Amino acid sequence: KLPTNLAYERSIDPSDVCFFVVWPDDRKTPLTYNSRTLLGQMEAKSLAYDVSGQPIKSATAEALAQGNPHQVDFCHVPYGASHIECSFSVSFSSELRQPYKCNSSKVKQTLVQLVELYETKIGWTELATRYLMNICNGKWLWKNTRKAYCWNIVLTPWPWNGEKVGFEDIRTNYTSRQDFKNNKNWSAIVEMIKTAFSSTDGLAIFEVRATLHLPTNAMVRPSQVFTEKQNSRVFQSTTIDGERSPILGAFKTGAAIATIDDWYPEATEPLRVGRFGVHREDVTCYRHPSTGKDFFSILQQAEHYIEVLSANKTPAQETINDMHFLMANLIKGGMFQH
Amino acid sequence: KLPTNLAYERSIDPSDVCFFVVWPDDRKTPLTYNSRTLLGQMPHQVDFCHVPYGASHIECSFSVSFSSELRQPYKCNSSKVKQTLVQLVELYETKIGWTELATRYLMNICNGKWLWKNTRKAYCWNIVLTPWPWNGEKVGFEDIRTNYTSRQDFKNNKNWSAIVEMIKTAFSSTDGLAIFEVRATLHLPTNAMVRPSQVFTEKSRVFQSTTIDGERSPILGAFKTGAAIATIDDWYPEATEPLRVGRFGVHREDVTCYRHPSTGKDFFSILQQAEHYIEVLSANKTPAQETINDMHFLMANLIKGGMFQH
RNA sequence: CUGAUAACUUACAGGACGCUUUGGCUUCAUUGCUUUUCAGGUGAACUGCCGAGUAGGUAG
Repeated sequence: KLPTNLAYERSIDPSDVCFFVVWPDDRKTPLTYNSRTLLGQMEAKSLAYDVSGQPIKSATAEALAQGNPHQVDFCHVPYGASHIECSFSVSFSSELRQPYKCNSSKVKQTLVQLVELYETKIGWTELATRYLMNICNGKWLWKNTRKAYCWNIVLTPWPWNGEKVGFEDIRTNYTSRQDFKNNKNWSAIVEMIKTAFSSTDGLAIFEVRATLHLPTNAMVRPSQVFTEKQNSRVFQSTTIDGERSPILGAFKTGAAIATIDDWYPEATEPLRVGRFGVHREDVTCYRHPSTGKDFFSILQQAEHYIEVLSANKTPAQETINDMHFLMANLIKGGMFQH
Repeated sequence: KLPTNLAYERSIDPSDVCFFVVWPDDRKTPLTYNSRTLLGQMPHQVDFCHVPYGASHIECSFSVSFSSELRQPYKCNSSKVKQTLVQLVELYETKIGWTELATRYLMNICNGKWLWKNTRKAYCWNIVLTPWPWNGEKVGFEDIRTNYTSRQDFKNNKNWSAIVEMIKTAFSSTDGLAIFEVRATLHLPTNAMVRPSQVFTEKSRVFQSTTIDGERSPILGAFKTGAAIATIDDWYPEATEPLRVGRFGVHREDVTCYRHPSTGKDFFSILQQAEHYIEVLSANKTPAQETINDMHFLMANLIKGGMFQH
């Protein structure tokens, strides 16, 4: 197992989220940020605490009232704007059927068999309804939904032949899973992701457009550059009409529409689907190779999971919930080679 | 204690204080300032922002947002101090509720403390704040020089028992929110000096400005209007005045810092006495000398908090 | 107070004739940088007059 050259190409390909300001004239301009320098006070722990005593008289009372400057990128909604409009395009494809490189046709046919068995027995509706719920509730705006009056999402699917799928105010209406399952906006766009994951050479391109009603001079929070190492908080930016504008990133909004993993030892909230179920806030990673629930301890028993998908009936504790994680990692994956 | 990764996110999100000049015709124009650059014979830029002649009055507009981002820490690192702080917050909420901090945070929003020096040589200034979510009219205030002065003047019938709740139910309830749209009308005299916020100039009086309708207007800061409504701290050894709720309690105009770790009242001697302050809030009775005064500061600093690392 | 004391190496010069380096080529899988911020004109360079004046001059 793990045959020294095993790679997968991803199945969900998002794009950058371009911010626009729409005025009461119903005309659009690119949202522009600026780099302002501000005077903070010395509030860091280890400017007046070595470990963990008290320092010499270099941290005196007169020397802790010396305001330290930062130069940070500030972006806000301009005065007299109607609302903010955020646009990106996501594409669901069928690149999880066959591995990209396999090296040995004993584990290749195993993985193609395993995906076909998962397709037939417990279908794509679970992962489709989870992946599409993170697009249609404005999860890819990350923090711009906190302290916003109301935000609406209009998405244009393809191939489509009808009206634009529109989810109105997504705080009162579309809270839980059952709110999403109404007539013209669920039955027909969950199918076309099932027929884009299960059908060979399948494709489903959605163009998503969200309208944010923020308060007066409200702070807009885009994605920041890494700064391979004064200037902390430098925003990622691209040029629209000869004006630089903040972008929110391509890879950040892939890590938004793929926060679905709540199948991990206990359960609290969805994590980003990794191998070692890493949590960002609580810096400790769950699904560690000790507990034996990581992707590599699961995939080593892939040939076991076919024996359970023979006939009636597969139990929904560590067969369905672990295969969900297996398929959720094949959709993202590359590469398991070692 | 201090587990090498303990950051919080701010609860109170203020916005830029946009100036507008209103005329006798009842139309609003952006306020404009000139820049006198000196050109010595063979850059020194000095700005002046005065109210123009024949103007009826001035209008200052900003939007403040009370959120519920003080319950859970942003990055905790260890799950031993996590339940400590969360327990300490809910015990504080249970024993001595958010009414006091809510009042202290709303009093210096509803009396024009965020204008800083525009209240100086001002006849009258009226504040109209629109809260959200709300079901009625605009909560409007009268002349704030004679009417609203002490705590008891603010505690009138239809304008205090309804907007302290929605701040109390913001800090308590998970993903709780309260967005106040504040508009203040300054009745300044003929050619009165308006004092906005100035830029750093790392090395004389260049103003901080943004573009409205294609012309530059002064702004009165984004952080100069959050550092005004968070002038609460008067729980430091003796008592003089409301300070900025900092870690080491730094006074700005006077250069020294009261509440300094030699005294042992800063937000590191108090944060490391958490295990004590869960024991004290168990049963009757908590004294208002060195417990409630410390817990108030602890929570006042947890609202501003980030980032506590060492 | 020196292997001490003393010391002219110099004239002249033609490297030239000739030259094909060439054939072929897939770098490609996966990706959250984020948390928090006061730059500070003490009152102070005024009030008039002439001028059609966002021009230009003037007294105190």
